[PDB]
Parts: sequence; C-alpha cells; structure tokens
Amino acid sequence: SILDTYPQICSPNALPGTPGNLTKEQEEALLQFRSILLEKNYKERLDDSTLLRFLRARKFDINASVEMFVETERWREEYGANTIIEDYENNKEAEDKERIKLAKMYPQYYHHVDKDGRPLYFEELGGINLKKMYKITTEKQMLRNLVKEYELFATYRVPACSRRAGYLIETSCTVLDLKGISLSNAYHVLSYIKDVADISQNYYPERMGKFYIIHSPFGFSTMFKMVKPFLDPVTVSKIFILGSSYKKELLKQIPIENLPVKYGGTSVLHNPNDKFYYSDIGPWRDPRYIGPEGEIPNIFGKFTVTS
Ligand SMILES: CCCCCCCCCCCCCCCCCC(=O)O[C@H](COC(=O)CCCCCCCCCCCCCCC)COP(=O)(O)OCC[N+](C)(C)C
Repeated sequence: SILDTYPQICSPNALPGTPGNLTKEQEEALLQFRSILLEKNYKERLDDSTLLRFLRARKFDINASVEMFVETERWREEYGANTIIEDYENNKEAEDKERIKLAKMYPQYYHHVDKDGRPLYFEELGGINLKKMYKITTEKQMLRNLVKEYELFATYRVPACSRRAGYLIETSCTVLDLKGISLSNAYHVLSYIKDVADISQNYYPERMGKFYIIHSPFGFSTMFKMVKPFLDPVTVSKIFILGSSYKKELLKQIPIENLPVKYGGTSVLHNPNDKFYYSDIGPWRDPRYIGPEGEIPNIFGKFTVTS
C-alpha cells in the first residue's frame, strides 16, 4: 500500500491523540473503533491516521466517532468525493481554463512548508469582486474545488511532505490575507463560509494545523462573531487573528526563507515576473519526495508555476 512509502508516525512533539503519541486508553479506543467499522463491512480509510482524526474530533467517544465516520463515508459516495480527482483529469482542459479565470481575483497557493513540515497555504481576499465572481463561477462550484483540493492534499501533498519531514504530516499552515476587503462584502459571503466550515468539520476532521488571519480591517472582530457560531471549539483554537506585528508571529512558525517577501520573509519565485496565484511550490514537486502516487496534476494547466 502507499501508506508503506511514507511515515505513519507523527513527531513525538505533536499534540495528544496523534499517531504514535497515544495513551493506553487511546490505543484501545482505536482498536475498538476499527473493529466496529470492519464489522460493518468498511474497508477503506481505516488506517491509524484517518481513524485518529475522527477520534480526536470527538474526544475519543467511540460511538460519536463511528457516527461521524459512517456519515462521512455516505457523503463521499453521494457527493462523488471518491472519484473527484479522476473526474477532474477526464475534463482537465475545461477545468483548468475555468480555474485560471479566478486565480488573479482570488489568489490561492501553496508555497513551501512551515517549521514542522506542514504545507504552507496562502489565500488573498482583497481582490475579490463578487459581481465578477458570480459571472465566472457558482457557489457550489467553489465548494467542489475545495473538496477537490482536500483530496489532492491527502494523496499528493501529505505523502511528499511526510517523507521530507521524516514524520507524518496531516495538517496545513494557512495564512488568510484580508488586506483590502470590505467588511460589507464579508457579511454577504457568510453562507459560503458556513458551507466551507461544514464540509471541513464534518468530512475532513483535524485537517487544520495553524490558521492565521492577517491584515483584517477595523471591525473585523464584529464580523468574526457571525462566524464563530458554526465553528467547533477545536477549530476556533487554531485560528489566530494577527495585529500589526503579524510578521513576527509568522516568523515564529515559518522559516524566513519559505515566507514570501511581502509577508516578512525572503522567498521569491525563480522568475520574478511570474505570479504567485499561478504557483504551486513544495515538496510534492521534488522528485526526491514524490512516490508511487505520482506527481500532482497542474491546477492552472500550462500556466502553473512550480518554481
Ligand atoms: C460564485 C461566488 C459565490 C461565493 C464566492 C465566495 C468568495 C469567497 C468569499 C470567502 C473567501 C474566504 C473564506 C475563508 C476560507 C478559508 C480557507 C479554508 O479552506 O478554510 C478551511 C477551514 O474553514 C475554517 O475553519 C474557517 C476559518 C475562519 C474563516 C473566517 C474568514 C472570515 C471571512 C471574511 C473574508 C471575506 C472576504 C470578502 C469576500 C469578497 C480550511 O482550513 P485549512 O487550513 O485546512 O485549509 C488549507 C488546506 N486546504 C486548502 C486543503 C483546505
């Protein structure tokens, strides 16, 4: 299996309940959880990493974890998450074209890793113009992309990042740049935020590592109060709204050489004229860390910048 080609044990300095750092009870809870699922005839996604994410998400309450896992499996099948990557490749050209149209307006890109080896993910929202957004894509379409990225994250990014780190990597280090957004637009996209939060928390438990919100406008705290209601306690604990000295905070978590210059680091693209919103740079692009899973497809087609 592919799980045999990359570390399945987390760093010994990781949080409680993570692969390889279990207490005696958590270990037994894990064996019991798997035993129940096998008995119900489930066969995929029964590895320690996957099951421990569901267990952690429900504080090791086995009954709650089974319910969550069972619901997740139903959703994946009804939604088509299980063949989403396959379906994308069958219609790649068309997909890429649509994806390229939104890149400049809504930059979303991975760029290296944080100090623990987690994929470093960036999103900029100040350039978003809703009126134009609605002419290029739909809300459901955006959710589909989010689901597709979660699957890409799990099959290509996790293995490569884990091999480079020498330990299992299960989460990402996210930076949300709100520079230039208008609070008014923020309120209008609450339903989308809610849908994103629901998919993430219900079907992709424990995928959040560190989540930084920077350049938020005055009064953002008021708007975040509209969001907290549908975020569970653990999720909230991973979100950090940074102030004016945000660069210093990012530097505590991210190597200076991996952090882009505009965020306080020294990282630049091989070709200074290339755009970050067309880039996808990281271990999963390094032949030395790519395994049997093969290399990740290019999200922006021929425009994808990998260095
Ligand atoms: C046709 C258009 C119709 C609707 C279009 C909406 C346009 C977009 C508007 C909102 C965009 C920003 C929404 C925040 C999404 C944050 C990114 C995210 O996925 O958060 C999820 C988690 O969801 C959360 O927990 C939410 C965290 C707090 C979100 C609070 C943001 C506040 C919103 C204010 C911004 C409004 C900007 C104005 C828009 C014009 C994934 O986290 P991760 O670290 O695991 O992600 C990285 C790894 N992958 C990529 C695999 C997930």
